[PDB]
Amino acid sequence: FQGHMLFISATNTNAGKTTCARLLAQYCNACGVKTILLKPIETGVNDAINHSSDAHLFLQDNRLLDRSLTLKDISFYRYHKVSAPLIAQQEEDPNAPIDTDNLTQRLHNFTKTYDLVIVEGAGGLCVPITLEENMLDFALKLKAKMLLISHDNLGLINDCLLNDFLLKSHQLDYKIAINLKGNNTAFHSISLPYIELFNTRSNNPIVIFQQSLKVLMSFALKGS
Amino acid sequence: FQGHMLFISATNTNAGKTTCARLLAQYCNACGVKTILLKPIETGVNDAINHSSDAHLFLQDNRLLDRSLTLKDISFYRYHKVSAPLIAQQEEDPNAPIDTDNLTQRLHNFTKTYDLVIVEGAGGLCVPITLEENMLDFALKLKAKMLLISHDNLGLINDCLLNDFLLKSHQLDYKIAINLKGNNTAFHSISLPYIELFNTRSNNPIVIFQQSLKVLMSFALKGS
Ligand SMILES: [Mg+2]
Ligand SMILES: [Mg+2]
Ligand SMILES: [Mg+2]
Ligand SMILES: [Mg+2]
Repeated sequence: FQGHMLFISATNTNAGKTTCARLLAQYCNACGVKTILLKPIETGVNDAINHSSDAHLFLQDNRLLDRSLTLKDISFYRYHKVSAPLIAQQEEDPNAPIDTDNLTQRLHNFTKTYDLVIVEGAGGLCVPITLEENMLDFALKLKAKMLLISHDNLGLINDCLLNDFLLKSHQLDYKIAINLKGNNTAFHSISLPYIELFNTRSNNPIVIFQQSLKVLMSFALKGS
Repeated sequence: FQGHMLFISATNTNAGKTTCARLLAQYCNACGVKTILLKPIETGVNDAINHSSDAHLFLQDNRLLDRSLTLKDISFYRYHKVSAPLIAQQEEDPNAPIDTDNLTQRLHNFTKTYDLVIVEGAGGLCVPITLEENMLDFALKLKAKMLLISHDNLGLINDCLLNDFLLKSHQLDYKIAINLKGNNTAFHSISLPYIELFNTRSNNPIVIFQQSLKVLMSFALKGS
């Protein structure tokens, strides 16, 4: 087949999508699985002044595989506003609704040249892109598998389960992975006991990202 | 009929359930709608040393209607652990799984003496109480209407919509209300534009709690 595609969403902005995506792509590349990082939509940016956005960090990693890549090759809709993409678009670019059909074509083109195409969303699954589509809808259009990154703070149980409920209600392969900090041992006392119980009782377990690079690469590449 | 019952859940712990519940009960009581505040399950407490838990604050308000109330009349399962109730129960009281049938009876008894019985949950909708039941399941057993309090920070759109999706998928009347801080005008710039759009497109709109005391009292009391 052409390259596999993995969408990365999260419980929350700042949960760890970009960090975990970069660590996963680094691992995949080190294993000989040629992997590109894309950020098709990004808010809260000012490219004239700042070169540390998600798409910039992705570009730096990606140029280890293709020196010719530029920011516009890997990120397509970029806004100054810190808001959902739909709202930034309506305010900053009212004449140009985000075209997810076009994005689906651009992203799928990278499956020609890469074994794995990692696509970071913005915000969370329900975050609106257009009047009709949210980030989950975009992932469904892409026919990507899904990796949902969770925070490791109090309340992760609820956040993970709300996303589990939404994901299991739609027709896509997914995994939920906790982005665990190593100074955080409260996790192991407070939340982990329930993650363990849940995993005995669920066919799709919640994993810890940092323990799961091999299984997540396997997940991303499996099947058609 | 006997008194109505309103369950109060949230996007997150610390979202505002207790503050908003107390403000709603105060408003209801001031309007002649006799209203009790209950906290059947509470974690993170130490009643030997601290008298500022949710059940304590509820008790103070409630004693304006019944001097005879004590903490044990309004809160039934209390744990030291900061965790989901299921986990606190397994650790601190392994022989006594939380009995939601018993809680349903105790809570419904207050519908004899009150026009409105407000029941604050713990944690979020998906937070586990027993191996089989979460907070939403408990609310469904209670046949309560639901008020879900949202935080007013970045990411509220996603959190509200994840809860909307879960709630609209089950057979209960609900409202989602944002607990807005008055020093927060970023809300109006960043999130409100989407709340407005959503509300044009949804039969069940997301409201701002502070604007909505009358409509929420109406909601709580309507119908059977
Ligand atoms: Mg971010
Ligand atoms: Mg990011
Ligand atoms: Mg609290
Ligand atoms: Mg509370």
